[PDB]
Amino acid sequence: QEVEFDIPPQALGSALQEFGRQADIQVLYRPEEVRNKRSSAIKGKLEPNQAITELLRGTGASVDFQGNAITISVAEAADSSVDLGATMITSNQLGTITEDSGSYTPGTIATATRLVLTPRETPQSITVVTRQNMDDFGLNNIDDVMRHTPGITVSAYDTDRNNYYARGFSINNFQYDGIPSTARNVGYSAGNTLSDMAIYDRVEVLKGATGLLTGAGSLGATINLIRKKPTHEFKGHVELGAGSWDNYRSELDVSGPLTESGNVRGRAVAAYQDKHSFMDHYERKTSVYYGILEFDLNPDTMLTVGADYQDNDPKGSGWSGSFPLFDSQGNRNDVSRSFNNGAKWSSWEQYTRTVFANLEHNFANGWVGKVQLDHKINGYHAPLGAIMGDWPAPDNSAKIVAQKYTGETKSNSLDIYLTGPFQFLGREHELVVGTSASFSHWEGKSYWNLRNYDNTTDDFINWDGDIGKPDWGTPSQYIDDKTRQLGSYMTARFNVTDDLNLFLGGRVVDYRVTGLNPTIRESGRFIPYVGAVYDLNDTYSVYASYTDIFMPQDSWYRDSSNKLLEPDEGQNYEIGIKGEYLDGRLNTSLAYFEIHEENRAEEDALYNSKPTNPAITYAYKGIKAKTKGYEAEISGELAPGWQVQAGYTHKIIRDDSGKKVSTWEPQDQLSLYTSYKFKGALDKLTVGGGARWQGKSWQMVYNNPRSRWEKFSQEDYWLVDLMARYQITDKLSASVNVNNVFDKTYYTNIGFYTSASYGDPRNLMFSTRWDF
Ligand SMILES: CCCCCCCCOCCOCCOCCOCCOCCO
Ligand SMILES: CCCCCCCCOCCOCCOCCOCCOCCO
Repeated sequence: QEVEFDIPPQALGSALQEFGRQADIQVLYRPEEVRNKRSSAIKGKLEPNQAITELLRGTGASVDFQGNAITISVAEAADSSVDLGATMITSNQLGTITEDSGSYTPGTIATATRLVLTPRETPQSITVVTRQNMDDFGLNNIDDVMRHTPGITVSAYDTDRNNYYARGFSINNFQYDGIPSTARNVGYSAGNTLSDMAIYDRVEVLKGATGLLTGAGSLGATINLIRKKPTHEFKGHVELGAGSWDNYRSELDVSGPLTESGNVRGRAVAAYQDKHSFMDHYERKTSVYYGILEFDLNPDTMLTVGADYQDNDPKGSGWSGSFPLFDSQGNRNDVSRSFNNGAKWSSWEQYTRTVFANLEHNFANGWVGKVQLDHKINGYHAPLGAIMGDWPAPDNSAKIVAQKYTGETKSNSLDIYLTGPFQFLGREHELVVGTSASFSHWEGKSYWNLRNYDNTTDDFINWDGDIGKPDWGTPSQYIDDKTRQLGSYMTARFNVTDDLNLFLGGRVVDYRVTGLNPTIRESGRFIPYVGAVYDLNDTYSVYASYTDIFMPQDSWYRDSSNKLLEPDEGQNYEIGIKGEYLDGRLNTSLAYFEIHEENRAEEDALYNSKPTNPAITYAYKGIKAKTKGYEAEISGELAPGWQVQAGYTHKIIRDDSGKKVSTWEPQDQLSLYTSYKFKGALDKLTVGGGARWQGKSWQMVYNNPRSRWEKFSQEDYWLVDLMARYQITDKLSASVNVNNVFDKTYYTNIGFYTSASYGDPRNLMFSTRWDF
């Protein structure tokens, strides 16, 4: 619809930039094509397609509308073959917003290198869950999203923490608007598993080995959450949802200009959810607030300030799994899916809040620079009590474990980087040079010396949670950790021929963790980055990349000699093909990949059998593991009304013993989520559904009473999802989501501290949504 423009004539670059800004649209263009040109003045209330063609009046340029992107070109009569990946400067550094695109596929993406590239142009496996996907399938938090992310497998530690694997690894890398958080363990990372989606445009997952922009981190993948932003036109909605197990949700989201001119814009979102659950006596209130304001200091310098807040507050949290595998005498337990071994009062409450500011400046080169300041808090308040151990015993009694952990981490970050194009051998390339600093400080109390507590319960079979709460006594531990990461990085993207793009870059890292443990230093470690992308057709590209990453070990991972293991390292080797269709409206990928880990922390069993250095009591051993696997995906428009996202991933990871490892992640998985928007008589109705399939998965757990190892198997199963929406009104729609249609019962955890969690049973969600 119509928009208030005011773009004075200037360097074509500047105007395209200024237009992008004023229209809330991504504007892509070629540096060399707009260099010795200027725009015609646009002024007043207009529609963007009118506005842009008017701005380009006399420049010899054509416009290509693509969703929330417009890509600007200046055709020649000459042309001798097309440079599909030509260096393109871009108006929004985070990428193309997906909100409103109507699509399940992303537009452009800055996750891999900090350069704005399309999935076809990025030589790494990159999956994105778009704003519409989140809406259509009711994905209200990061857990929901990960469960619909192809190639991810979500598993339960306990009712209030999940594990996300990719490619053989627990994912432990989270970003916001491209800034890494600190997640060395559950100290620094309270709430990461639980972020509400009310404040996000999309989530982007870069599978592989992501050292280049994460710095120090886990192998497997990075998860990158992109915040919602303000708009120059007014808009918002209010949403109310009601689902199984007294699950209630409400949401308000407002955005728009805040001054007659347009130079200060804001966006505000509040979301409140309160849900009981299929698990007995578990409940959880979650509260979220967010505000961002933009200010234009001048047409080419913008300042952004913002804050967000989320509180996750449960009753009946478990500590490990939902129930124990074996009873006292060694038999497997059969329990209702409702069973929950948390105490009534037991709670693993987790909170997060951020204050952040940035400054973005267009330089005249079409170079642009950016300074991000972040202050992040991750806090936890955790009085846990859960039935634990080989129980029941024969007379139906059991025993509780109770411990209390409270704490906060405070983090501060500075990220500064510069991005721009440049001529080299008569061709146009681009570069990102950046540097970053973070300091975080974890601070906690632990309680475990309980005073005069009777931790037996007289009834396993009807466990209700209804046990007393212990006197926590005085703190048993003070935690005081300081981590400090400093990084510098540079990537260059050369356009070597009309169809070869070479990527060369690296990050140099310095990592100090200081505290109550022996200091852990790592200094001037080089993380390399090499990538190539060869065009074959208008449609398909091949690509390879060698990417790297390391995480210095936790301080208790020491060895025979009580020396800290070297940093857990991994390279990912990838070759693949990517295809692109309907002018970027649909993408496909088929990738082959291999990760080589080294210094993987493993037990050291022969030492452990009988420790012989009084120094260390439980040594480890830094071994080598490999992932070998392949992956296929598709996202976007199959036909006009029809969207999909779907993937297939095969994996096996083995360590030096030769044995398989991560054997709880299935070797094979498939995802397919789709919706269809009818046309004509039924054009107000979208229908969708999805299906999630995986193969055999198992664990070795030790049955302690019978003194033997047992394999535990989850046989391959399907989960099926269904979805309907109706736009009753220009401004009001209603929606139904049914999940786990065939009420499959399966396990989300078998083996974690000898326990088991169940997957969600069939559940529905009804919601309405009201757009002002
Ligand atoms: C150090 C703290 C930083 C605070 C940052 C939080 C900012 C919160 O901003 C709240 C403002 O939100 C703006 C919502 O936009 C809607 C305004 O619409 C104008 C009303 O429309 C009437 C006529 O158009
Ligand atoms: C063990 C659980 C089994 C549950 C199975 C349920 C299967 C039936 O699902 C379909 C439900 O259809 C109900 C129709 O309701 C229509 C949605 O209306 C939304 C209300 O809009 C609000 C207006 O302000």
